[PDB]
Amino acid sequence: AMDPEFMAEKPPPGLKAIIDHLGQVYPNQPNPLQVTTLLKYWLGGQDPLDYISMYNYPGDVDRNVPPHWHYISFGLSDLHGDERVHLREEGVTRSGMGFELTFRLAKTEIELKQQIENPEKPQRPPTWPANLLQAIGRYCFQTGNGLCFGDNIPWRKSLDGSTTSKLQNLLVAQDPQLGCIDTPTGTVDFCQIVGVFDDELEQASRWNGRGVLNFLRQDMQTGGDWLVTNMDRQMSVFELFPETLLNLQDDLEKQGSDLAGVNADFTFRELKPTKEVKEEVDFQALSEKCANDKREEPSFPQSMSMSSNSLHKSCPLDFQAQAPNCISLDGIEITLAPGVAKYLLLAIKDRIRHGRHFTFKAQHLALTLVAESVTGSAVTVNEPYGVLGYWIQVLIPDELVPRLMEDFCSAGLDEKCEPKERLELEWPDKNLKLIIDQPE
Repeated sequence: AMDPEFMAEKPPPGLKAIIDHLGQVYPNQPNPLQVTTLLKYWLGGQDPLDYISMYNYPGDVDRNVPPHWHYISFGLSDLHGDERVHLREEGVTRSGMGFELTFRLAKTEIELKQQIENPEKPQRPPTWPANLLQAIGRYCFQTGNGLCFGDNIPWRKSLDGSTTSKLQNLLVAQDPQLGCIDTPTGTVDFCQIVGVFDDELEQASRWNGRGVLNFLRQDMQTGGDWLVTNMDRQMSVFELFPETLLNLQDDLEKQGSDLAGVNADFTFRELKPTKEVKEEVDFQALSEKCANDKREEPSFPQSMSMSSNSLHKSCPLDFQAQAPNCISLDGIEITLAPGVAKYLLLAIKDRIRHGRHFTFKAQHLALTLVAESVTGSAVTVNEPYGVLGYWIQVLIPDELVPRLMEDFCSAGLDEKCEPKERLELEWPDKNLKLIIDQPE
């Protein structure tokens, strides 16, 4: 059940519109169980969701839909429009963060006996998902990370806080009943939250969310058509149907990856034969300058996830220096911690090959790999290596992709690999060296 210390139980333009659209979707249920916060967010509270509606879905096995409870949140979208939670720039079309969380929780067989069999007195939904929904609402607000259809939410805890449930992580889908609605405060996506296994999460991150969700839609055992979460699920979709692993390969080779980047311990240095390496291209110097001197903007790597195509109006940095030029490097030696070596293959085979970019972000500086057809970069074929303030950019030409993939295999860089040895890789014709090892 919900935490009683925080939650219990003309109207605002955002509230009225959502509740009216919900009226359309649920005509038999005009007064559903609704929960609210004791201390609202605009009054100092930690909890961003003002209300959580809880609907009773009886079931419909003809379509692939089990009996379940449907949860809808009010708070992430702009409900009031008077600048009490969400800012209005007057140029934005989204209402607040532009969406509201929905959750579909399968009824347990214990609850199912009551529905038809044991008694026909009113069946009140379980309230525990209120805790779950607030928690990810806090996540959204504190990171600035809005949710898109196919997004993942790394989450390393059973959604109910139990010791029995194997579902630890979250995927984001389109709600099959609620779509996107126009409100007087802007637009509202309906982002359905879906509980998943660890391997199901990794695959969505390395490939794409929609593809994993499509596997989960295929059978009742995995959520059915409307992606219903069952907290008793024993096996992942790849364990139950090993067929889907094969289909994943087919479409990974064709579609590539949606993963824009990783937090990664790395270092770079200029491979220069002629003059003096200045302070503006030195890792240690630049990192010291960067260190010296709720959330409106998304954070890494969601900030880089909008355009896999372009680097325009996007930056992998929290704070960026004023840098008038891209300072061109004659050569570059990249040192990469072995823990993230499993992302180079991903970078080249799944991003650069498809005309996309991939960013390795360290403590202060960021390294981005770039394909020839990526726009908005400070880097060119003739000058492929550059440092733009605290942002390093490295061009990888199409001709170099097959060479990089080939050499990665010989070194044994797999999706699962973690080199216990020091690895030196070089391409002298391109003035590019890669070292798999711990920095300094």
